[PDB]
Amino acid sequence: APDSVDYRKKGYVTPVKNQGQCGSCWAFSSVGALEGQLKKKTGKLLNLSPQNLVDCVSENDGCGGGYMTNAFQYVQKNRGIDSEDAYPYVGQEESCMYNPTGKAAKCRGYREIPEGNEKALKRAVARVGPVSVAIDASLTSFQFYSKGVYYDESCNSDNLNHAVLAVGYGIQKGNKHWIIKNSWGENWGNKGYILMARNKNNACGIANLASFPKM
Amino acid sequence: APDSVDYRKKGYVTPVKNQGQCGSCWAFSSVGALEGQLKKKTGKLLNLSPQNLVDCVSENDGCGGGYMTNAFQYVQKNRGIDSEDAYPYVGQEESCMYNPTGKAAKCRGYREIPEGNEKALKRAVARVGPVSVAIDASLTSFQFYSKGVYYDESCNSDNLNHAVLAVGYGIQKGNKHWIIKNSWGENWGNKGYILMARNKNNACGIANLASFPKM
Ligand SMILES: *C(=C)CNC(=O)[C@H](CC(C)C)N[C@@H](c1ccc(-c2ccc(S(C)(=O)=O)cc2)cc1)C(F)(F)F
Ligand SMILES: *C(=C)CNC(=O)[C@H](CC(C)C)N[C@@H](c1ccc(-c2ccc(S(C)(=O)=O)cc2)cc1)C(F)(F)F
Ligand SMILES: [Ca+2]
Ligand SMILES: [Cl-]
Ligand SMILES: [Cl-]
Repeated sequence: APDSVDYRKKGYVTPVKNQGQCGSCWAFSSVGALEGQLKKKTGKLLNLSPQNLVDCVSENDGCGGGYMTNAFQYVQKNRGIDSEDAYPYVGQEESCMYNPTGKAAKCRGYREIPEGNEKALKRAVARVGPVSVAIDASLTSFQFYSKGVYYDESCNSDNLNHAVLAVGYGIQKGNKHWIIKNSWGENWGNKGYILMARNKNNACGIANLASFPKM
Repeated sequence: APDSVDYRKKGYVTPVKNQGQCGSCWAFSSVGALEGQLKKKTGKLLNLSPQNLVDCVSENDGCGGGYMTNAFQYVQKNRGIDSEDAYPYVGQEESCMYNPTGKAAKCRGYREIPEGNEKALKRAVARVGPVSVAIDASLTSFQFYSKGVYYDESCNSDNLNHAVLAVGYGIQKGNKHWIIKNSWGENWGNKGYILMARNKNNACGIANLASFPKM
């Protein structure tokens, strides 16, 4: 695979969003990955609806949390997901108001990356586009991350608690990284982004629960 | 729906198992629901493999716990689940060893019972067959149950932690119940079974995360 990949340069990534007070990271991560595959397959970049997933993926717990795999499975079973424009983000779980008329993307399944394999995750990002990942974002250092290749000895590879999107990889000042899009608004981190350490023993559990949707 | 039903009498329930020191209750629960539908579809009762689920259902956590819907989705995506004889129970998680030659049943999706709805669980047990259900099995009273209709007010319907199989319902001396098959061996409770309070405000959360497979 190439030495560096950055899908923001290819126009596969929408602006950084802000989940606000809802534990909907899983929904933003899932929509990011679907947006990337829709740009790859059609040429068009569009914002899809995280609210649609928050209110309608009965396997997840809405603002209480959830997994990206369950979201891809709902879009597949549902035969579609709405655009953000047809089903806006409000930040609170409400009843399911899916509108078929506004469906803007579909899902034919998902693929998972081999557990804990960052070489396999690198190949996937290069071959597919953005991939949904889970990580330990619990440490205070992550929360107050600012710039640089994030790395902290404390990170627990098996306390996965947040969902984000890997949109590329590379190296900065000698340190290999993953380019991660968060859902904490543009004021967090590096304009909403964080470079997390790569090939540093699966730092933060970045390659433990990575998946992407099929289209 | 009839007043009373018991699938044990119709030949739809296999013998009681023992999960051992592995938190695979979800797998036993999932396979029990699949066994019931297989019997109804083919007229044959046989043991399906919970181990195939523990080892292969990547959405769950093996012996660490899981959900039943993930299990039915795996059998759907994989085009099959193996018999017990083709994939025996070992009680520890191991790598996937699914064998297509040993396939004993298929699944075309699942249906979830609406949350907290005992009347809907009741209808499903009557017209579909055994249903997988989740409950709070954390109290000492549940652990030590021997006979009668189990009812306890400190059972927290918001603390679901164990998965079992609703194989019927009825009434015992004016107490309506649910006939439940557990995965704690043939000595726990009443030969492996517990009668749990029915129509008593969703006791133990019996109707909070119930579902069954389509075949
Ligand atoms: C995002 C801001 C919050 N983090 C998560 O949602 C996180 C993401 C993972 C690690 C990719 N997942 C959390 C989580 C919380 C609740 C649930 C959940 C799923 C189903 C049900 S149910 C079947 O009873 O309706 C209840 C709760 C799953 C995942 C985490 F706790 F971190 F695991
Ligand atoms: C049975 C003896 C143990 N109980 C359960 O498995 C229980 C059953 C429900 C209430 C029907 N579910 C537990 C559970 C524990 C862990 C997980 C889980 C799923 C996926 C992952 S992952 C995505 O990181 O691979 C981690 C953990 C699900 C369910 C319970 F905690 F009770 F919810
Ligand atoms: Ca699922
Ligand atoms: Cl590399
Ligand atoms: Cl009744």
